[PDB]
Amino acid sequence: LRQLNLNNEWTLDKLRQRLTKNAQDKLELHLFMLSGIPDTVFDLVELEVLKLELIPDVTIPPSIAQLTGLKELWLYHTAAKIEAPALAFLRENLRALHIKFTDIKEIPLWIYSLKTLEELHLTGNLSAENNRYIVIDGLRELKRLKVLRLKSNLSKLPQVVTDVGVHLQKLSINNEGTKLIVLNSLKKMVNLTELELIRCDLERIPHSIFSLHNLQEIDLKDNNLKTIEEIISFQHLHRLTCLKLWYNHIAYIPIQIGNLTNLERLYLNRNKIEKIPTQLFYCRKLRYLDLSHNNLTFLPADIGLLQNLQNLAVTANRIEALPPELFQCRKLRALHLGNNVLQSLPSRVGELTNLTQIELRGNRLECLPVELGECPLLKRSGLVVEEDLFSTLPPEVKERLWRADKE
Amino acid sequence: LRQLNLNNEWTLDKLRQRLTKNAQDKLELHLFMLSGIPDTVFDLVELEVLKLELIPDVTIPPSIAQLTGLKELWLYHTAAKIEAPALAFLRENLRALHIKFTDIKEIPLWIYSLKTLEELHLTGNLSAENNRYIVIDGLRELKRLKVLRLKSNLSKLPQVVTDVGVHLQKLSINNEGTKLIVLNSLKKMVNLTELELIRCDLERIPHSIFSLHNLQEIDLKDNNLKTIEEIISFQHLHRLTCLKLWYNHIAYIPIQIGNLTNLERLYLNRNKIEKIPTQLFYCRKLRYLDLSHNNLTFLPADIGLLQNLQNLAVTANRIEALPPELFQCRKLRALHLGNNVLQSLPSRVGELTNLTQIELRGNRLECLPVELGECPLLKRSGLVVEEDLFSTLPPEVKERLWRADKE
Repeated sequence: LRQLNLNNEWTLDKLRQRLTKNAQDKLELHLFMLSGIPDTVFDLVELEVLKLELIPDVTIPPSIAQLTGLKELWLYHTAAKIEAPALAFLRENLRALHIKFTDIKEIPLWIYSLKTLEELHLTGNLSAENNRYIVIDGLRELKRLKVLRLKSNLSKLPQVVTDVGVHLQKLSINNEGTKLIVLNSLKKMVNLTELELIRCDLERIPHSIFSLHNLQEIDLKDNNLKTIEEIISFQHLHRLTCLKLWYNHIAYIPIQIGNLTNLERLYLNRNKIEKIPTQLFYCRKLRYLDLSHNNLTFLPADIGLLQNLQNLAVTANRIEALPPELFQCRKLRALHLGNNVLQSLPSRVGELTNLTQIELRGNRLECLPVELGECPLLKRSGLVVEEDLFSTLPPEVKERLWRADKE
Repeated sequence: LRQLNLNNEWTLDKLRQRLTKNAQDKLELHLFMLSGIPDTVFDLVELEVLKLELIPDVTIPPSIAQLTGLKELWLYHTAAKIEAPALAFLRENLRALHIKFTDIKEIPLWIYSLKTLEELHLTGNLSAENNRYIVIDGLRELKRLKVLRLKSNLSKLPQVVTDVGVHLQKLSINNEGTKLIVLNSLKKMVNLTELELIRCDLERIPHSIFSLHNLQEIDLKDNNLKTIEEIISFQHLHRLTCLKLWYNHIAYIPIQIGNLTNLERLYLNRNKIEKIPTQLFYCRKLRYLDLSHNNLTFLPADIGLLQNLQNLAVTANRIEALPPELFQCRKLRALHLGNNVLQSLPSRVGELTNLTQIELRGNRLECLPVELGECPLLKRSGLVVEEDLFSTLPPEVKERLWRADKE
């Protein structure tokens, strides 16, 4: 009766109100704390992302076949039991699938029978007792799976994952405070294009990566390296396009990474950098950099060799002026100089019209120039300049900046 | 009472607004999980695609004669019982019967009296115990079966299909990861115009494809292939005009790919290709060169030889620069060039008058050339480029471009 009441209670009109848009401009429905699943939810064909969160006693009716745009279904803490015609429909229609659970209790069985899906995101503790990678032994039949994010506090790499990966393309590893035992088993699996390692507390980058020549995006965030004698061994790999080593504790970055001109992204913010020598910056074509919250006394000169920048950061450190070497660069769009001690502002940095988003709030500048008055490109919603001296700025400068907040 | 209630819930005026249009611009009526098939549906006189999906145990009444435009009878999972005058109506009238199914009772036992059938796709697994293809042993009775699309997961090509093959022309065998062991059974089949071994896990192209002399449209999608060395034997086929090679694992191409001058729509996309030979441009009839999402480091210049080329799509490659003689082609209709690592577009793109959609979202374009506004047929909607990169155009030039957009 409650399920029948839910259908009449949730009208299509009320549901259309609940539809929002996600990052991909796709229509998402957030079903939050519903005792059942309304058939009116499957009535509305405009849905794309079906977020059903902590919904118990789920029996997904095949009226979902009438829903047209469904490529995402977000199963959070749900014991799902789908019907066979719905199985047939989602085998040809669904394209991504996120699953959150508490061990075997909320892991569903119909997920394996769907063999055409691309994205299979698994959330919840899979490191359960007495079930050491034996539940996921039924993943072998999946040959179309290319994106597989594994965030389940895994202890070891499953051998079944090694068997299945032959047709994989994207893989992400999140351990949230657990030392993974990789044991160099990645030599088998060659097709992999994107690999990520977040907060593994390793300090020792494995060797099986170098046998793979297809990795373009490598994310090693919060790995806390201190002496990277690995970027002399990363010279073996000639596919990595953007290294992501941010929120580490790098004491000094070893110079050899200067030889990879294909590097385009230097994420190194919130670090313990004391001095970083020059030859790091022999690569010219780096766009995004982040160096916030450091102890650097001067930004090294051969960053001046970098001519293809888009973002930097001098946040919360002991740098008082922008060197002429940084003025040899011509592509400073974004920066992060807020809550800092920058004193002198020359005309070279100020004439950079394409300044996209520079943090400057809390900076210890002396006075702000009248060069923030006229042009319709560099303005407040772009550049958040220090508001203590924005008051002493002329009202026409404030006109440009408030124009940013309007235009 | 059931039919009266059914008609009351879904009256002719109710389904009049429900009248929708399909891809073929024929009127369609998606009847889904409805208790019976209504007579108010039949009161229409121009429905061409009767979409009968999951309607359990219903007798089609004589009122179906009102559907004068009914060419395609889409029977999906529907237990359909029908009377003798309408069986005769089927043997003399119906030209297309598009069947999705799961059971040999869902497929009806009165379509083998049907004779005027000219189009049909079967969708649904057919591998069953003691009841294989005795269902469609009336294919021999079906003397006009030219279109036979099979998303039916057949483990082997039926021999009754071969005996039909005197008039069979299109065989889209989407086996969903099952190999079609042709075993030169298509050697007997000397009259085909098309063959599509889609997702059939070949890894080796059979000789039954080459042995013919009437094939025109060959589509080998997702076969995990490595080498295409066998096209020297393709010179026997004098009518091949298209090879859509979608989603394969090809490491490299040989040079003899240039031999097939008869090729028009040569697809080589979603591959691991690192080198395209100059010999490849020996072909002169190439019309649809879709090289989307590839590993091509640069567009070769000799591609200017293709004077019939209309839709050249090279999105998401690693293409650095565009050579000049690339722009010798003027018949280009859809240049999808996005997600590249291109630094700039040469001014010869302003020479393009047929420029309708050029995808520049990405690349490294400092400023758009003004000549992009010169293209008359190009409107602002067709100019797929980032707004920040787009905004460099002059004010009255933007006024003319917006005038073209609103016209």
